[PDB]
Amino acid sequence: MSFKDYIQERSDPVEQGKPVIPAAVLAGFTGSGPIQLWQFLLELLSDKSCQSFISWTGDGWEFKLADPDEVARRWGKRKNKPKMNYEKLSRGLRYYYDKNIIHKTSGKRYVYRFVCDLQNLLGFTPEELHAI
DNA sequence: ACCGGAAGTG
DNA sequence: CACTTCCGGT
Repeated sequence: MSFKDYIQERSDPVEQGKPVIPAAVLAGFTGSGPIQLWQFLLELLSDKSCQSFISWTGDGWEFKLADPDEVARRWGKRKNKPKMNYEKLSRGLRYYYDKNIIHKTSGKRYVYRFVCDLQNLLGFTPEELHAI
């Protein structure tokens, strides 16, 4: 059962102004518990009003933190960690490397790649998601 | 910027 | 476990 299948259970599978993949729902789906960093990044990447500071690149699930500081600010906010910065947030991303959640794109600045089979998990292909 | 150990929070 | 905080090194 994908996430796309999961959201059908909601009264509003996609609320008007809200993102397509809220981290809370995704946490509820995965059953992880509190919001995780890789889930928060998807929420922003599925939010049109966040395109400016974070956005998908061309191929697959590669994304770029255009403005790392604004991402780290919203991450601190969501986590109630006032002193959050990219230096610490990115250290959270490096812990995903050996866990195969996210990987660093070698050579590109602030560019990362989801590597946890998002096609199967979300139910959306890269192209289908990147339409919205 | 990016890395990954160490240790602390919860 | 999942970071958060800090660090010397690349």
